[PDB]
Amino acid sequence: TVTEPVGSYARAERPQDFEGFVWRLDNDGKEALPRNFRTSADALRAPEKKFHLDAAYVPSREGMDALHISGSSAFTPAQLKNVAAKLREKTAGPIYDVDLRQESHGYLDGIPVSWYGERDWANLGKSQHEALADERHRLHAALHKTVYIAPLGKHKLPEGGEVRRVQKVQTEQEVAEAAGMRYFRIAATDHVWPTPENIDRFLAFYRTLPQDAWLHFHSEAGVGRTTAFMVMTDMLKNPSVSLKDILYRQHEIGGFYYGEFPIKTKDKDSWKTKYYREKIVMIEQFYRYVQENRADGYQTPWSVWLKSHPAKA
Amino acid sequence: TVTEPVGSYARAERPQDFEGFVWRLDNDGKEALPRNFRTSADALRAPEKKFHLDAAYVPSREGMDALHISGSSAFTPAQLKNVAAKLREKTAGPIYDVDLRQESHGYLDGIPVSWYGERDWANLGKSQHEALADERHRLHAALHKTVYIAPLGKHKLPEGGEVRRVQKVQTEQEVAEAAGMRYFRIAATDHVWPTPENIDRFLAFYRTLPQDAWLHFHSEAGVGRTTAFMVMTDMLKNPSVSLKDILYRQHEIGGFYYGEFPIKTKDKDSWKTKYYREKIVMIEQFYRYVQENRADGYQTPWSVWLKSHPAKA
Ligand SMILES: O=P(O)(O)O[C@@H]1[C@H](O)[C@H](O)[C@@H](OP(=O)(O)O)[C@H](OP(=O)(O)O)[C@H]1O
Ligand SMILES: O=P(O)(O)O[C@@H]1[C@H](O)[C@H](O)[C@@H](OP(=O)(O)O)[C@H](OP(=O)(O)O)[C@H]1O
Ligand SMILES: [Cl-]
Repeated sequence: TVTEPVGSYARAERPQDFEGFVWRLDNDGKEALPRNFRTSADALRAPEKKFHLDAAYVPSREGMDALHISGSSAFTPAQLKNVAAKLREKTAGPIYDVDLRQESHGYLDGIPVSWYGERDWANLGKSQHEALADERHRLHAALHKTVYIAPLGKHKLPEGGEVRRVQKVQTEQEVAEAAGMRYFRIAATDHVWPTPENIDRFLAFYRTLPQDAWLHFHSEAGVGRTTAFMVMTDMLKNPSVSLKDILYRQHEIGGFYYGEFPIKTKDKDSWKTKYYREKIVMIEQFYRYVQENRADGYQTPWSVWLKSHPAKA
Repeated sequence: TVTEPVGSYARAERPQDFEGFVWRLDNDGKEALPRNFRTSADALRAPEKKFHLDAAYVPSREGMDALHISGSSAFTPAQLKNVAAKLREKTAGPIYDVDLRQESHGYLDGIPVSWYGERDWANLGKSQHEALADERHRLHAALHKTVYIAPLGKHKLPEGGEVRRVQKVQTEQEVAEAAGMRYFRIAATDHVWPTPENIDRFLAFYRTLPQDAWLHFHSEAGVGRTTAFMVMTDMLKNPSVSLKDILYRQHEIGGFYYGEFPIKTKDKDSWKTKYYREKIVMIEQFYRYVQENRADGYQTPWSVWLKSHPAKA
């Protein structure tokens, strides 16, 4: 009777309506660091107004000093070494660049770009294998070819930018390993809740980690996907902390807020409304997964548990 | 000794530096007519101040009534039908759409676009054969594909525009024949003086026209290349008219002035300067070709004559 369960709404959208049409500039490389850079060691600041939170609530910091995670937006290669260098002061563990982007991206002549389709959905519906093969094929195709690279402006369309003939092409994995970071890819679709596949892959990965591993999450802006995986990591590693505290603290170090709040979008942005609501419900559902399955050591994965414990809108 | 004779400066430029990167919007289709629409039967207007001409000068109209030519910018299909209907009111002869554009262009869902490279030079150096081959391959490749079409804005780079999955592809040949016009293509490079190859093709074409043929020339903006062939036609068919009159009258009906004038360029447009100067010289040289070959019936092709009678800087 149910075509798309809650948590899988994006499956109803049609990928053929969002195919990539331009190399989008992911970071202009002007600053020393990527945007929205934050670490779990950072001091808590006031909530953003739009979330209508209790400014005076002080969330527990239980486990934060030990969390060892960070988040950021996309970066140039120089910016990533600066990140790696900053993080290397805080740990002697391996540092992972955890790349949460389903969209095909890489570096053309050291410039960080992505193949941008409407809503950033150019790889919508593809398996991780298919997404990455596309990415590799496209990047290789750009070498010694003329390309147009532009930032998005008015109404999410190209505005200015530049044209060049590319002399070097790199994957983010190459750039990460050049900055001394290990690399882990989770192909998560922009704007929406990560898929069961996304999270099963993340959970098995998390399970292989040495104790002193530091996880640096990033996506395009370092907001939606980055925060979702920061929050999930926090819940997994610190299961005795309350839902509310996890969400308050991940927001107040510079993340998105993943609890209820009054959503009011502009008209041309109202397609986002139900995707926000979906993420809120799924955040609660993941919390529940952790509480019920951590005891036995996660004998049953998220994808399976969720099919027998469907979320409700 | 001499690497590139006058008339062939553009041959020294390197094609690989101007390769196409975007589907440019050739006309937004808001007006009923293309821009710079004019006919050889129009009233003369005041010259443009930037050319510092004698506004009191009354050029001879000898032969203009019989000249039967027109010019305009690029157009949508509906705009072309409007052009064809207006011209049909002036003549009962065959009406020609003379397409002077070297750049690859056509129509996607009826939208006039072109494959734009910097300086509009994406087909620089190609034979007319190779250029049309590029055009056919690109137009066809766009069918059922997602494309980005954009007007150029600041600094000749894409600004805004639209994204669509293309359901229909046509050549300008198709669009012209659909509007009741005969089609003739001369692949002339934007900004520069037409090659001897271009001019030879046009002269052989001119020599096969019925007496009542009406030539509608057009290029991207209907200024540079369009005026050059309107002027050439005026000289071939009205050989007894003075260089000065021709140039004055072709400007005063709405064309470019192809005589000497104080060139005032911007900085980012100083690359233009020598190409303007080249054209003024080659215009005079063509006139000389007309005068010296009007008598033996144009036995001698422009390209061979020009090689023995090279023009000087
Ligand atoms: O790429 P990430 O790190 O997942 O972050 C998202 C990304 O920057 C999107 O482009 C953005 O959409 P908009 O440009 O439409 O804001 C979205 O904001 P929103 O969904 O909160 O608007 C972010 O959450
Ligand atoms: O396509 P056509 O009819 O040959 O007309 C030319 C075309 O519009 C060029 O883009 C334009 O250069 P700009 O974009 O630099 O103006 C040039 O003007 P200019 O060479 O007089 O500047 C025109 O002559
Ligand atoms: Cl199971």
